[PDB]
Amino acid sequence: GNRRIRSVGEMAENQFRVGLVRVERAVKERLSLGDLDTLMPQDMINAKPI
DNA sequence: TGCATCCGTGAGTCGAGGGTAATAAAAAAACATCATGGGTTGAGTGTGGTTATTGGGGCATAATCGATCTGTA
Repeated sequence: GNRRIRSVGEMAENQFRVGLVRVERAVKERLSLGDLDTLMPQDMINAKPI
């Protein structure tokens, strides 16, 4: 009753959360220092960490 | 003296894949350096050339058979 079964979906979602934390670490500065009008969301995100 | 605190320890052969990745700026000048290309050394490998021959065949100069008409009891 005190032990829990963690299956593949759970660790997959945990790793995805880590990837999104990595993304936010750069988006926090990208929004603060970047352009306000011509900035498209595509060019300011990075798919390598996830 | 009692307290927390830190520091080593803890098997053995074996196999199969075996490597993955958060990010970043451009100019200019200045200099170093290798890369190729063309030209002297030079270093070969290449190729004919005269002169030492030693078996072989040869012509001389000798030699040992093979066949028939004149001399002796």
